[PDB]
Amino acid sequence: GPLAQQIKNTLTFIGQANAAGRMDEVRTLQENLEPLWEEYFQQTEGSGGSPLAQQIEYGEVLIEQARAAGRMDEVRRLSENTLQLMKEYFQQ
Repeated sequence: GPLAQQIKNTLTFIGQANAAGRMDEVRTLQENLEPLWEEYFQQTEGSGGSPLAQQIEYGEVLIEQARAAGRMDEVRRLSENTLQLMKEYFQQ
């Protein structure tokens, strides 16, 4: 419950930062969202998790691999897609 609420709040803050033209904050919010989702995924979904949860989880892995390679344009594209899936998962 509390962890889901923190993820939902983070999605709201990303929306607000985006609407304010504050993409420097969207970068930070996306980075802090990843470990919250990771914890949520490993505790409530995991290997037996729903296909949507697995798609979001692997999407975050692809984002992190793109970030490690410096492909921040790919981070942004993948982040936009994975955020839409998270909004479906959390009904946000």
